[PDB]
Amino acid sequence: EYPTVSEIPVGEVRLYQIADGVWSHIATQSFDGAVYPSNGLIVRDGDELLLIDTAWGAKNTAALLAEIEKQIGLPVTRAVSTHFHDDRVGGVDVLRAAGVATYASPSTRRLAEVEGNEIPTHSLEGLSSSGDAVRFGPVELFYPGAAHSTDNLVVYVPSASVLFGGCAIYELSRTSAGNVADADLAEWPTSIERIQQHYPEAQFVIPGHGLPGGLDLLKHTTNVVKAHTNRSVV
Ligand SMILES: C[C@H](CS)C(=O)N1CCC[C@H]1C(=O)O
Ligand SMILES: [Mg+2]
Ligand SMILES: [Zn+2]
Ligand SMILES: [Zn+2]
Repeated sequence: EYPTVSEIPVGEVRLYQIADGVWSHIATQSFDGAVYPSNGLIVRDGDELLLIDTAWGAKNTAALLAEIEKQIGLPVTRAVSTHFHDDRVGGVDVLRAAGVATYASPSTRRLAEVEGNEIPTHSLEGLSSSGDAVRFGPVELFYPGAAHSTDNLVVYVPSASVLFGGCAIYELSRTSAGNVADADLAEWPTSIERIQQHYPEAQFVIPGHGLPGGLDLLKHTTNVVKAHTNRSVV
């Protein structure tokens, strides 16, 4: 029942209720002739909403805000970007123009600036060291260490046992490495194990792209990352 990439035209966004007060948002983009889905999160924060990640681009993110207003009807007051790539910060300006306070760690903000990407306004302190966690309203933000990117955060919703792994966690259907241009392959397995150790009670695990699963997505990602690490150049 989870929206798949073939059921969402580029430019459109779907919302999927994972648990009470927790949705994922699903959008798509074309890259090199293939179409990819991308997930973020929406978490109820009292009578407001906390958004995790843009919908991968300005047009998708405007659609995301319109869909949230249509389907949930609560204001998005804050957004957190979980790393510096365009599926996480692309659309920050749209959020900012709609009165959303945008947040990212200093490490994400510096990497976004280096890349020429959009830069969230606010800085999330207390996340610079692997294993650091901070509360952000109804979620905990956790920096597991470098993995898919040096700045990647994961987001845990304690009330719902939902772990948003972002692009550090692969869906099961991905059996070869995705974008690793900014990754720390050497540290990625260790960072995943930090997630396991910190959230062993997680019941829903949402990857940055593709179908949700459980904590099995973690060891699956480790297996894929190690296979890529050991690729043989002949
Ligand atoms: C824009 C995103 C950031 S994680 C990306 O690089 N993706 C999306 C999944 C694969 C890979 C790609 O370049 O296609
Ligand atoms: Mg696997
Ligand atoms: Zn990424
Ligand atoms: Zn991604």
